[PDB]
Amino acid sequence: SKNVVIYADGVYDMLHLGHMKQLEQAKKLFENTTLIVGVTSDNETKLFKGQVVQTLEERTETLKHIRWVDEIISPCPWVVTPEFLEKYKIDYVAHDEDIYAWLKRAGKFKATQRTEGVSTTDLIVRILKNYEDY
Amino acid sequence: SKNVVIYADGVYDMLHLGHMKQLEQAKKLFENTTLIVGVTSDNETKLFKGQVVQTLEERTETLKHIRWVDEIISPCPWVVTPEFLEKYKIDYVAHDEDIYAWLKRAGKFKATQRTEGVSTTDLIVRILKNYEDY
Ligand SMILES: NCc1ccc(N)nc1
Ligand SMILES: NCc1ccc(N)nc1
Repeated sequence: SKNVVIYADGVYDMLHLGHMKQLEQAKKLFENTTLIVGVTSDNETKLFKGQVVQTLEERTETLKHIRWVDEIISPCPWVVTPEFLEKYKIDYVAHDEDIYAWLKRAGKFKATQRTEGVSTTDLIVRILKNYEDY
Repeated sequence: SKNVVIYADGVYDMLHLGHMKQLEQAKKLFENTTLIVGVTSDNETKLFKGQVVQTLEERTETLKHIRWVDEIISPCPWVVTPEFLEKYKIDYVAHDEDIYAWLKRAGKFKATQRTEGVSTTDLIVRILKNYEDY
């Protein structure tokens, strides 16, 4: 019943049930937690991963309404470092290695799952069904 | 500092920042509240209002992750009645009259605002900008 600090980062563009379940899972890794959520910057996301619909301000403002989210770092650093974990006193990083090998060697890696098919892009397809024909 | 029970209902299809701000506003109408959120059924919504993308189960499961939501009635009745307020001991109904005249006569109506332009349908337009040309 000591409080465990969990860090989860991501883009969190067009937040959907998949993101929410993953956040829920991080929050509940232990009985008593503080879930810190990192939100990646627009430039770094675009340069290193892919396009983003929503600004950093929009993606962060949305996460503020999520029950599981206790603290937000926005923008977060694109790569997690041992110094960053010390600075914010982070006990574990939650993510669904090569990059993460050092986190697992330190015992600070907690896996979470993805929920496929519940995404924002998947919803528009359902709207189209009422039409897609000849 | 006595606890005030607030009821807000709606479709909550493809939940977005607009819905979240409105829920936040209901939750914070008084210092100490229980926010009950009613989620309208698929059939009644379709018959009386318009199309819906997500099932009742999907719309309800999403609201479960929202910080401001304390209790959910799913499905909720399509029309609020004085008997329903008694049954769930509801002090105020929060909504953004003809229909609601009786609620205001009873002192049980609290207005909230809408946030236009932050909707799910408005996000797809931004994606299209990268293309819309000749
Ligand atoms: N969603 C991918 C990703 C990339 C970098 C980072 N720091 N976090 C997440
Ligand atoms: N969103 C409109 C609406 C219709 C009926 C009801 N009970 N609540 C909301």
